[PDB]
Amino acid sequence: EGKLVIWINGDKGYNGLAEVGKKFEKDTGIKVTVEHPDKLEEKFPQVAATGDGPDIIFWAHDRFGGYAQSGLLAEITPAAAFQDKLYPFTWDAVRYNGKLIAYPIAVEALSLIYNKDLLPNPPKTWEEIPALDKELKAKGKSALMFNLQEPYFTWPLIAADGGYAFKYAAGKYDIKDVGVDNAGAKAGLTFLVDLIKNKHMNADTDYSIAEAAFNKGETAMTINGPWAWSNIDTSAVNYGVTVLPTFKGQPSKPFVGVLSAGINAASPNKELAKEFLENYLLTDEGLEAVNKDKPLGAVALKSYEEELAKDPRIAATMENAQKGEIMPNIPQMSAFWYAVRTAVINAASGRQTVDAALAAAQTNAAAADKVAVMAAMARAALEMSLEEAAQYAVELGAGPETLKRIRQATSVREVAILIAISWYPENEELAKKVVDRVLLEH
Repeated sequence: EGKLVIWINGDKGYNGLAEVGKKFEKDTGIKVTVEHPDKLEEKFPQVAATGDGPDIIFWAHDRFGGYAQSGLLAEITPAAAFQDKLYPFTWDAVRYNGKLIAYPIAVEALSLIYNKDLLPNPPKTWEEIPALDKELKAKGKSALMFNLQEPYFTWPLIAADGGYAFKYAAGKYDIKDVGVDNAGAKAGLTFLVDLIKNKHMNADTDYSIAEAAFNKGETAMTINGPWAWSNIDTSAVNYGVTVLPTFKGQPSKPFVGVLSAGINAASPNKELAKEFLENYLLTDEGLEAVNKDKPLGAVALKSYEEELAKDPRIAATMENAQKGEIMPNIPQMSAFWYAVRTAVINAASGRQTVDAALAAAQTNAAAADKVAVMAAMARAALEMSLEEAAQYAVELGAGPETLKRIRQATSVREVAILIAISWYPENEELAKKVVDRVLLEH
């Protein structure tokens, strides 16, 4: 009750943070203890409400939505002048249900990485890349390889011309306003698919393949974040990082990850934690102390960010971050990530058109909650026998009509579909797709 316990992941500068805490206690008499236990993101919701939980937790802002939803984080109330010390968009990442629930610390986003020896002038448009790839193919190399399997990496292009996950307005997300289906998203994914059809990229390329190719000097560009820089530092590739190419004259919009510090709603040192975070850590001195231990990348503090941005790599990370889309912190993002992923993997390989792929991912993401209910039911029911699944229908309060259909059903798959439709009779084919998805995974 007179100490601060701070949890931060092992891959961060926890020792520099501890040096901030020793400066703290030299000024204050309040001892500060920085720990870095494994799985702290999973441990915190289990220990927070009760004793032995940390006063301050550092993690990417997207988990803090879950913490705040369950009441584990204090609402923080920084004065106007302190808020104006950080970039305004970074405060939008630590907003949950109209209330601020963390301090922004660091900012992370994808950038365009390029081999200065192969390509001292990287293209500013995606439209340039086909001819550039044609030119470099005559020399035995390719223009651009990045991970096409994960929608995090392909979303910058897809979103460029107008796509988005959920609409953010007035500090809130509208879970029914999804931008996976609009004209801009379609145009970006169409351009990607065309890059593949013309053999400027391979639909099979994943993270390890892209990183191996770029780090061995086989391709002139990749798309990646600061977490990869160290592997390039050891690779003997003279590389730079810069703003991502534009598409139809609009910036690519990568997702933004904001390392944030929350205050445990059960901490008895909330005022001490506020004083440590505001008066000691979020200063040039404290952020530099953390940064010298392990680099923060781009930083939410304006004064310190403009000192860091003398490195063009950090300046690029921050520029892409300001042109991008804050990662929504809401649980419906789950349905986004699966759906969009399927979509682009199906469009890149020619199994669905882009129109059909994105139409499916749009209906899924707009119906995130119904999908979660149907998929949880399906996961349960598909492990039962036909008889047990029928009894399960009875225990779920199924009406007599669907009960009669269910006793006529010949397989547990059919029963799961009938249950899902008894709950959501207006989305038959979505129910079929969800049950078949769960079947595919087991």
